[PDB]
Amino acid sequence: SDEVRKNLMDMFRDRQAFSEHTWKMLLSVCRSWAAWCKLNNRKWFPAEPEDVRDYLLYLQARGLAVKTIQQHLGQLNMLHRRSGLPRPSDSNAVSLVMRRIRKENVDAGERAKQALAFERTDFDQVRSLMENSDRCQDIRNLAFLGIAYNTLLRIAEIARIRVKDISRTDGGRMLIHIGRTKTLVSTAGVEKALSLGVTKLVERWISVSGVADDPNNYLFCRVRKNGVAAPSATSQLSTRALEGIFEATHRLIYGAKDDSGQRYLAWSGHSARVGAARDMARAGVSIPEIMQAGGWTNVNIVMNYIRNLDSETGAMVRLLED
Amino acid sequence: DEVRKNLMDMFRDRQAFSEHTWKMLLSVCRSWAAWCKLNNRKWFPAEPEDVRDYLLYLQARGLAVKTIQQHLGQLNMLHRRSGLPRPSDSNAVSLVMRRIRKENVDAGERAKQALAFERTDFDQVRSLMENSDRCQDIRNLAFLGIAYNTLLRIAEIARIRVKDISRTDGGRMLIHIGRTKTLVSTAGVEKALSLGVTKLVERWISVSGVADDPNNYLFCRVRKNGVAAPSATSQLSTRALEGIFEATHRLIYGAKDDSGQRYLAWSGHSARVGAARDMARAGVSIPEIMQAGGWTNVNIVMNYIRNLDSETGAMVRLLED
Amino acid sequence: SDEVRKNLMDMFRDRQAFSEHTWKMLLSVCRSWAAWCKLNNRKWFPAEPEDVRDYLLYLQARGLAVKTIQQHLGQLNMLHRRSGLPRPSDSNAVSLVMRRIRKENVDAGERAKQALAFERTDFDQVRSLMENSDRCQDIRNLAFLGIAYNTLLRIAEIARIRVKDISRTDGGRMLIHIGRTKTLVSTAGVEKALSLGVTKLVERWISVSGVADDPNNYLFCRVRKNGVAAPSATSQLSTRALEGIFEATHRLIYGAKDDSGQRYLAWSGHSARVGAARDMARAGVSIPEIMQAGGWTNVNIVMNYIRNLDSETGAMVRLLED
Amino acid sequence: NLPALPVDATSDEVRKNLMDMFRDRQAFSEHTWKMLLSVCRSWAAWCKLNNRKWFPAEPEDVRDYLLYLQARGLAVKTIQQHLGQLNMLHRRSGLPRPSDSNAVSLVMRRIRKENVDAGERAKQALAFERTDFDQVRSLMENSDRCQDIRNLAFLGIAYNTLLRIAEIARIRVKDISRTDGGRMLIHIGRTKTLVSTAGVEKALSLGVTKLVERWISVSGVADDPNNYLFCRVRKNGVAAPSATSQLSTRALEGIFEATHRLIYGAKDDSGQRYLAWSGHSARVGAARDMARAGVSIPEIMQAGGWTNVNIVMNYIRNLDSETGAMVRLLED
DNA sequence: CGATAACTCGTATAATGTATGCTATACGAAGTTATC
DNA sequence: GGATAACTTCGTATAGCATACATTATACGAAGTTATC
DNA sequence: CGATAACTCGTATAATGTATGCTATACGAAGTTATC
DNA sequence: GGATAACTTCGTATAGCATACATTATACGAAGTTATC
Ligand SMILES: [Mg+2]
Ligand SMILES: [Mg+2]
Ligand SMILES: [Mg+2]
Ligand SMILES: [Mg+2]
Ligand SMILES: [Mg+2]
Ligand SMILES: [Mg+2]
Ligand SMILES: [Mg+2]
Ligand SMILES: [Mg+2]
Ligand SMILES: [Mg+2]
Ligand SMILES: [Mg+2]
Repeated sequence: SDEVRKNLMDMFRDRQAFSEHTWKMLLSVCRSWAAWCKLNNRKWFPAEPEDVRDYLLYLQARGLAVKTIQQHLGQLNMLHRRSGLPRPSDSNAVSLVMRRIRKENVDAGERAKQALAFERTDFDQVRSLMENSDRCQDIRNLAFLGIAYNTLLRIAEIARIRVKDISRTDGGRMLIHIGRTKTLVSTAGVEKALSLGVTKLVERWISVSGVADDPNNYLFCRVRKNGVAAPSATSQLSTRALEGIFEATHRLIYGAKDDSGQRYLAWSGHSARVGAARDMARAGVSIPEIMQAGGWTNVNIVMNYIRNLDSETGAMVRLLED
Repeated sequence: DEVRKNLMDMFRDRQAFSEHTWKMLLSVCRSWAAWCKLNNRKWFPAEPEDVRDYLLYLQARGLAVKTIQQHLGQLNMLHRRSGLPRPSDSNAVSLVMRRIRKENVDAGERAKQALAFERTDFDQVRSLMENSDRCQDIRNLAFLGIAYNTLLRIAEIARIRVKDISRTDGGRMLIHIGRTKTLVSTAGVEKALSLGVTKLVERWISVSGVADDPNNYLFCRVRKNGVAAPSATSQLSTRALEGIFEATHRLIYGAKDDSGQRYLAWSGHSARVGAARDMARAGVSIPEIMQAGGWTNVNIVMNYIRNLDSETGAMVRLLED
Repeated sequence: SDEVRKNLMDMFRDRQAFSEHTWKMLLSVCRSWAAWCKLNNRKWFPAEPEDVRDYLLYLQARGLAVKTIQQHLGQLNMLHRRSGLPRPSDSNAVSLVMRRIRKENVDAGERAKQALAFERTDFDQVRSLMENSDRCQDIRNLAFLGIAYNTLLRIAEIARIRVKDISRTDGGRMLIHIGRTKTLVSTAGVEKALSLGVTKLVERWISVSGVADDPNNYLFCRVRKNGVAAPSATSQLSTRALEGIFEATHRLIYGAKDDSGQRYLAWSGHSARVGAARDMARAGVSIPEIMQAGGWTNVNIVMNYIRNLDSETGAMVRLLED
Repeated sequence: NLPALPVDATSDEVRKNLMDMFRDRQAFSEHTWKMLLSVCRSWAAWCKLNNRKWFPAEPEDVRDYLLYLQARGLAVKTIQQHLGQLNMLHRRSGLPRPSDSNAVSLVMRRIRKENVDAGERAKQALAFERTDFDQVRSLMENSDRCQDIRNLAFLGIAYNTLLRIAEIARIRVKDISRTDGGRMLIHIGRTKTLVSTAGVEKALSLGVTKLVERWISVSGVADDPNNYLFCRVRKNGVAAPSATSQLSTRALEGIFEATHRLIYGAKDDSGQRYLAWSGHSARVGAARDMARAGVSIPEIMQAGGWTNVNIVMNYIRNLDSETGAMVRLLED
């Protein structure tokens, strides 16, 4: 059809209207669906429902996570909708099998994992331990963790902070201005405030690394073995290096991790969000305020991040033990 | 013609639904089918005109709006999953429900909820079974414990097993919980019993002797004599656990009125509620109260305490100073 | 057309789906329309753009209110849309004229009126004025007012209150349960609790009136010229009668109403709400709490109900004068 | 008026609608018309320079133009304004609007993103808080100058009543009255909104009253109850009352600009917007003072006649009053 | 018995929520006009 | 006649506010309607 | 010249709201089955 | 033998929970890259 190839060209042309992380996965799912269809004698586009259902079952068999499957089906549906054609998920066949694959895998014992918390207590421990060091790297990584736990900002967002995005409240408390977050991309954005002590942690890093030289320099950068920061304004610290700062800081207090081959054996990127999420909940912060804090709107993930007390525990325990 | 194929693909994957869902699906189709072939109308595919009628009837029977929505809603899942236009899509039908709902809301059709099995009630019932030795008595009280101390759903208790209860450094029982029918559980995974409650549970573990085997389901059956008959292939029905509640209430306030009202004596959620309410009187943050019982729809929790004095509103405050 | 006649009929068939007041109007409007149409040689259905424009323009000449004119144009719309036909507001000619009539009228002065406030100050008076009187109606009325101010409930809603709808807090206050309002119409409803002082006033009228002998009795009933309630379960006190209670308690304190024809010349159905909002506003109650107080979900209207303190006024003046 | 609906291009019922639109021009604020005509003018000129039919706008053409407004370095809110007027002009004349098409909808999206990442952000009025009024008032309260007396009065009323400038230029003598307390009370009639969420009446402090009063004594505006409160003052220091011509909002913005230059001196050099007070500073400022003073949002919002808290929240976002829960914990 | 207190009709008009389309402001520069 | 203070008008770049939409309620003078007086 | 600290890339999977479509409880009552 | 105690299995009436949708982001082990030591 003419309309289809035109609708597609429209998209690929203005592909930058999408997250660079959406294109990465679109191509990914496609090249995988590309295979199976060739190695199974199938027309890969437009997708025929019975084949998509077969492809979804193949994925289940491969031992992939419920959510990983939801995405493969997910992108296939996009490529189609954005085309003009109907989605594979518009056919009972495809639709149902998905739910099925979901229902099955849950009972089978599969559940959605989640980052390991880095709570107040941890931040409190990693501070007194590296608080004195004079190493640049050490000075930096502390301010990073400081902001990560104090703002619940995602690593992607921290990595994008520019020195010119920093100002201060009348009281001497720093204020980082965040532009585009995961679920908001506008000219207004929001202002995230740091605690009176973290702002110190950051100040010490701002100076010891001379990034304040050009206000276009990104707050966080690299520090080579000689212990010298490489402030930049075109190259931001990669989110991998930031996920690094956690895994390291964790090793620093618990050494080499398990041999399991499982995720979240050590603090990762999302660790401070869920951590502070808990700490707040535990201190009795209200729903609307725990919201404001994380940039959330609903209450789910928050609830997903809880399981608070185990040993003595509280809530009911504390209550029954009148 | 092609609905034949669709229903195939439909049944070809029936696990795409909970047994409980499938049941009502059938159950409703039956009611539909009947009324249809008595007023003489093709039952499937159903013309929006007949459904309009059908629904109007469920109303005459006196069914609750929630129930009627369940019926109409059930017809839909049948059509959508058969490649047909769902009746909820036609002007006729969607105009009746709006008529019925309002019509019924004005008549006073009011939705109700479980009876609050609160704290003062876990005590009374407690002391009056705290000094008894009937194994069956022990069990029941050792369930009216867990339930209140975990805000666990009944079906969730039925599936707990002696491969789970673990100990605490301080002497508390933790209860791992797996195979939860929830992908993204915004609820717990490890609830811990209190001293008192742990106590009562321990006692039951021995007298019922379920420890013998791990895969053994904690709570089980007890015949008319007083012998716990553990198993690991069948669990103490929810209907049964429901009763443990039912009975315990009878033993204190007597029997139910003859007026067929619902929720006239503790039920499964009777623990949840009271549980919630008590925390609320204690000052537990709404979020804390929600992870205690594993909620996410805070309006629900806001319903189980809607009538405490702590949540009476701001105008009351102003009128008292 | 034919398909139209059907739709029209299905719409009248289940006309119970829409509120009574919606119908009383559709008619009141088609009447006034057709009337104008007959005399001005124009059709009446479908309504023609220019016809509807000259019509809306006519209603403006008669000197009707902007909000009034939007109601005719409005009902007129519901008719056509509801019967599968395009809306006269879907044509540039109509939608532009309606916009115009608003500005032209707003510029000339005409603004919307609003209920006259019946604030806390007034309540305390009305009470310390009838607080004693052992008179039946004098009892009832000071009760209705107590509830009116305390719950901000509209009146039509206070009407439908059945005795089997009252309950209590383990602390002593009443919990009137409301099932259907203006914004919502459900089986879950909400609960409005009264103060100890008002819960008391209500109690006194419950006993002295006799409505209590049957639960399905409407909390408020009439009081015949002698001084005896008329408890029912099939007859609500008319809303008009309730506006009246207000109308008179005002006459009781400020005498005759200055014959001027103007509206809101003395308390009425809403006097209590705007009042309650205002009193809360002055006390510093939060937005989310003023909302719950009146079953509102937007700070608007509450804002409209405010133009607070007169004369000395304050806020920005209290600030400057320190 | 409009650029040139083509003898050929323009045709049939779009000439009908376009006709029906100017018929009820009163349906739009004069300001809206100024922006509609400005965008057309601007698009029409981009079209001639690049050889494109300016109406009806083909999508691929609206897209080249949007990417063009981006490169010119225009702000996203401006680019959407342009897109919006082009969309009105079309729909409000019976044709399919751009952005109602796939191409224009994706560029707009791509442009908004690419832009939010260049680090573009909305700006906002430089605050004129209480301490600035105190400083400005302690320097101009000693002048017998007729212009200096007028301005100190305008600032006082602007900071105290939080009225927009357009509104202040409308206040006419007959609107001022005296409150029992010996202070004034200005009434603001004829708004624009059917429902004015601000306040019919605004009261001034005693201090601000002495300021406004002293301007009335020297300007002789009371000579007629229909004169506007504020007016010109020529080269020679003589006020010039009138009841037919108010001050331009342009000059009221000129009072804020000047008063800021008197205290901090000559402006800057960058083309930076908001380097000195403007006609919206007294509001932003007064809002902040109020917040710092522990006033409730509803009471603040009413003070300034606001209805979407998102704004007053945007004005008091950098206060310590609004720092958040995570800080409170870390600091206990 | 008739006069009264105390309560159905019809037209006019407010209320209810909010994304965004309309409506302000910002500000350099050009054009006016009464005064130095 | 010039130059100039102090505006007014303009036009284009942006910030900010309030309305269309689909009903659902109230406001209020008049009639009409019953039990008491 | 290496060795080493400190930092693209591809597949796999979590995160974002929430209205309403599933899911699970209620409960009378009819089948079960080892005890009394 | 017959009569239960204490449960199951059932079907229909109601309550309450969690997911589909369309992207957008993080996890992390491996391979590649660059100043320093
Ligand atoms: Mg999907
Ligand atoms: Mg303008
Ligand atoms: Mg300042
Ligand atoms: Mg000027
Ligand atoms: Mg000046
Ligand atoms: Mg300054
Ligand atoms: Mg609405
Ligand atoms: Mg000049
Ligand atoms: Mg994959
Ligand atoms: Mg979403």
